[PDB]
Amino acid sequence: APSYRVKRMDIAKNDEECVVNAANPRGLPGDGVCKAVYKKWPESFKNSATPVGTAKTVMCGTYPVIHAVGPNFSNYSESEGDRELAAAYREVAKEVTRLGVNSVAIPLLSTGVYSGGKDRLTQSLNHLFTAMDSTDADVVIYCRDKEWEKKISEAIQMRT
Ligand SMILES: COC(=O)c1ccnc(=O)[nH]1
Repeated sequence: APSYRVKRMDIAKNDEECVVNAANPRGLPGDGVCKAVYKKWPESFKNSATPVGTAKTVMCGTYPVIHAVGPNFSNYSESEGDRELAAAYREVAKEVTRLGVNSVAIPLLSTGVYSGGKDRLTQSLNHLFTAMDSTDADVVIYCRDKEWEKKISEAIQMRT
């Protein structure tokens, strides 16, 4: 049975068959999540650049890194940001399905430096669910904050 789980830990140390990078459209290392990811899979950043609201897979050996570019809400309107955030997760689902993986490590896109200083846990997570509910891979969501871990854990529990 495909499940959702949540783990408070560095996504760069995931035990899934592929990772989603919370990427910038330029395909740059940046800092935060994208740093950890650049350090663990640096050859995955060869031609990783992809537009806002899209996902691009680059192999590190045989290990797929999915660069998903959620919107920077500093730059977008709430309604355009929402559209772009939904579509990035949609692209993740397509890439996970194309890759035929049994599991995927995924961060909550647009909830850090790209949040525009707003709490978007529920917005980002719901878009993740909408997208990934149609796939048959185990989904492990990575966060750093305990409060976020619990709230994510509850949102998972209350769908079953
Ligand atoms: C994951 O938290 C973020 O703010 C983020 C940064 C870069 N790209 C994203 O898609 N999201």
